[PDB]
Amino acid sequence: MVSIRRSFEAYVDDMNIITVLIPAEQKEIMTPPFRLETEITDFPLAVREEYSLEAKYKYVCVSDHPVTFGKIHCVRASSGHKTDLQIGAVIRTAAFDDEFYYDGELGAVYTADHTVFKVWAPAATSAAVKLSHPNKSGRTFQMTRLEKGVYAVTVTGDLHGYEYLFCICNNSEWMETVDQYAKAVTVNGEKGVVLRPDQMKWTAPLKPFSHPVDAVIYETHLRDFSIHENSGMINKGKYLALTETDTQTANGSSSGLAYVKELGVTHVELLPVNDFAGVDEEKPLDAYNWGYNPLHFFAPEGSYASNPHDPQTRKTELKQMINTLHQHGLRVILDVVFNHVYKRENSPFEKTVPGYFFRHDECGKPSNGTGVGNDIASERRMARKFIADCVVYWLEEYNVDGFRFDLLGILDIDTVLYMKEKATKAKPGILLFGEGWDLATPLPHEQKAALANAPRMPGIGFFNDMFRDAVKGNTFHLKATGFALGNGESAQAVMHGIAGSSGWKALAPIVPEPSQSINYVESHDNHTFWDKMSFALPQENDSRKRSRQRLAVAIILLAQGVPFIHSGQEFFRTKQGVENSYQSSDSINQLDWDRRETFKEDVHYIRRLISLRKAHPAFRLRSAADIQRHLECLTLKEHLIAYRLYDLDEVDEWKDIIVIHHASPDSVEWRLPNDIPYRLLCDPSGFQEDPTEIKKTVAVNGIGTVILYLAS
Ligand SMILES: OC[C@H]1O[C@@H]2O[C@H]3[C@H](O)[C@@H](O)[C@@H](O[C@H]4[C@H](O)[C@@H](O)[C@@H](O[C@H]5[C@H](O)[C@@H](O)[C@@H](O[C@H]6[C@H](O)[C@@H](O)[C@@H](O[C@H]7[C@H](O)[C@@H](O)[C@@H](O[C@H]1[C@H](O)[C@H]2O)O[C@@H]7CO)O[C@@H]6CO)O[C@@H]5CO)O[C@@H]4CO)O[C@@H]3CO
Ligand SMILES: [Ca+2]
Repeated sequence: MVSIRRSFEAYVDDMNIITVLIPAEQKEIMTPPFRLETEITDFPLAVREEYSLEAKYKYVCVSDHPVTFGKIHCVRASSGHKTDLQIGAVIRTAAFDDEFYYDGELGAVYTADHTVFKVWAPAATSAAVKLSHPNKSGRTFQMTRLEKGVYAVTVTGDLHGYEYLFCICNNSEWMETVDQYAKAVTVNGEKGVVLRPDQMKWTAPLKPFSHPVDAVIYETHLRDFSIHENSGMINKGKYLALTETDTQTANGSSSGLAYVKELGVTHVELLPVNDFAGVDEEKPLDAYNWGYNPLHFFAPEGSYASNPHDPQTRKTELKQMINTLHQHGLRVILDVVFNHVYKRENSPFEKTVPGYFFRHDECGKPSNGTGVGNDIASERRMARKFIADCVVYWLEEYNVDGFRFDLLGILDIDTVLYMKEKATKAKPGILLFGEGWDLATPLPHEQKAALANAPRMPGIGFFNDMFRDAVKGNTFHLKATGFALGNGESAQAVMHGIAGSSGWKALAPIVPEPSQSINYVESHDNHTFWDKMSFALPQENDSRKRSRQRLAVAIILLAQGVPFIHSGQEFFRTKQGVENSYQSSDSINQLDWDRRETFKEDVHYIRRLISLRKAHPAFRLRSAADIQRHLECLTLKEHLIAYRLYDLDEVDEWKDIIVIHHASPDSVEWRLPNDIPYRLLCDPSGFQEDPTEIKKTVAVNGIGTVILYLAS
């Protein structure tokens, strides 16, 4: 780790304060008065304070005129020595932000005639764009500094297909980096690429989605979803797999697009499709990764494309996949990672404006609330601009229908509300939700976009961890059990979740409205419900485990709120006991289409539960007030919960609906709240083809759900 030889050090830690560090053994030589020099500049520096450090003597100096960025500055000691004025913590100040905030567009602005290149590098002193092209002439042009610390250069000619990089000079060190706003990149994202608009046409217009509680989210990874040999899809592990119609397994069961459509899901949530690190796009089968290692936020991941070498190909295919899903009435949700980047030190952010895009602790070191190395400082104005810019771009360029914010809690509320405004204006009805876990990131608690602040973020949903653990059992204790696994201690919390988690008697609200409660019992994180239950219930047979998992599904799917289903959950997806499969092999992560065949009947139960929810608005009340007015608990025991939806005049096709969840293998009788004859729609055996009529009482045999309804 070599470096530029310097007499001593000097940094701009604030708009008008320069910190001078002098090596210990030079303390009596390199001494005050110090002066700031530049072009015509040469002013005095007042010493506000001075004190010794481990191996240096420090001076906190003050300048009369605020430092002017973009020009190389020199600080001179009385001894005559000099050093270049480097960048300090000044970059993270509100004053710096307000002085250089730029509201225009950044990146490569293409025209067949010419391309304008723009990059925000306020603390830099020089910048250039580096152009290269497969077997063609490479050229590097100096860029000019305009207002708001923006560097630009216009290159005449058609730059389509041209690769580009930015060279940014900070603290006299030039760094090469990919444009933060790169909309196309080379294999493995080594360089950005300029491409003319692909003229993609969206031919499947969708009306704005009605309301969150009307959705059914299906979480899937593009590789997992079709990589299995028996998947029935040609483009295994690629964007195009989901475009294949009427595919089926070897035995003839539905698979792929046809399958997802058949299940009745409304939104397909995809794990990260922006370019990420972790899979060598040159040898994709050699490694696996969920994709939570952000490299380029504005470009698609290359391992999911048929050809990662051709810049345009991945864009074409992701857009086709999305358009096709839309043709078949399916919407798309993008998992986005604006809480951190892969390898902060070599990131486009850090190489362009050192120390600006990442939060630091009170000691000046990069914070690590995300737990993976760095926290993007969303509150910095150009960061907020970036996240908002990115969200609107994926909506406009890729026509998606919503976003799942990975570690939403790391983002600040103002940024979230700022992007929400722009996002909903660009696409009414889109879903916006995420994991608002409270994390140790340097932000006042009321500013975190966490669950605890849900009241200030209307229109934003949160994964309901309370409802999740209430049903399944604590996810951080293998043996911990939930209601569905037989623990009566969580029955009340479960009832609360069934009511939308917007307040239940002595229980404080989890979220203000049900549209903000993302209800689920499984996701890509942690053990699958099946493996979790398997650890907590070591002595239970497969048949009973299956009834319990189907039971958890009924609870979630018949609960007020927004149902969320992990891909494969419908058929007891197992990961061989692996808790965190972020980099595990395909044998571990693949969607097992063989298992989907084996348990096609169970899958069918989930399908009927979804159809039930869709056919009856009683399960989809839009407000905590309506719920308070149509939902009531009739029984709450350790293994038995019964609730009913009433006064469904012009709400539901049915007059009254009773749902009973039983979490024990024994048999029991349950008295209805009246003597009117009801229809037995479902029981532990599953939905009944021709609903028989029962009266006053009903048998609840074993683990499962019994549904009764009264037509009007
Ligand atoms: O950080 C190490 C941690 O990493 C992995 O867990 C991830 C997880 O995959 C993410 O989903 C997310 O989790 C969220 C939860 O979803 C959310 O509910 C909440 O979690 C709270 C729990 O609900 C609550 O019960 C309690 O958890 C206790 C827990 O019962 C204790 O057992 C103990 O947990 C320790 C784990 O046993 C240990 O493995 C490790 O955790 C790993 C985890 O295994 C891995 O899958 O360390 C923890 C130490 O805390 O203590 C906790 C807390 O007292 O409280 C939590 C806190 O809200 O929030 C989390 C995120 O904070 O993120 C985790 C973290 O990476
Ligand atoms: Ca990649």
